[PDB]
Amino acid sequence: TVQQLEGRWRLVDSKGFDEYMKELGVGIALRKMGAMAKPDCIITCDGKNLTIKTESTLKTTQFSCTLGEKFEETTADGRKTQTVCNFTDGALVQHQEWDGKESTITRKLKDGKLVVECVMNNVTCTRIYEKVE
Repeated sequence: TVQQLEGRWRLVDSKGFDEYMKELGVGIALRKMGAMAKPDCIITCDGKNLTIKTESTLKTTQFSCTLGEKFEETTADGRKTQTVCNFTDGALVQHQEWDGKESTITRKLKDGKLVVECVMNNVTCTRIYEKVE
């Protein structure tokens, strides 16, 4: 089930991500950092607490997301979000709530790559991450 999404997952593609970091609320130096750093997303499960480490070549953030429940996330930029995390047989939706504003992060398995299709409301990013094993 969720162990199809586990491992070190290394960033290659990020189409839509300039427009999505603009619509989130990300400053221009943080937008340059997030695009140039090239993140490795490391997923590993205890049961409901799913450990997600973002290793980028510039900044870093690590969190255990409670699967079928909300938690307080702190973003790599600075914003803090009330985040409900749900796996629907293939797709992990991380639903990020702050100040009446949602960001929806759909991490799903396509051809042995973790394809992260995010949407704020209208504005999207499609990020392709490859398995390091």
